[PDB]
Amino acid sequence: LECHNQQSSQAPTTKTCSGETNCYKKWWSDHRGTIIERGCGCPKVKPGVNLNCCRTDRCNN
Repeated sequence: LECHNQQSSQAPTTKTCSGETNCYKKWWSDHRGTIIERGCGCPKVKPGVNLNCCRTDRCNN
C-alpha cells in the first residue's frame, strides 16, 4: 500500500510497505503548535495524543 510518511506540514511523500495492511495518522497540539506523524500499523497512545488507523491509500494524508 502507498501510505504517507511526512511529518509536520513539510513536503508530502509516498512509500510502499511490505507487511502491514493498514496505516495510521497521529497528531496533537503542543506548546509549539500542532504536529502529525504516520506509519504502517495500528498502535495506541496515552491520553493527550490523537491517532487513527485506516485501510485506504494516502488515508493518513
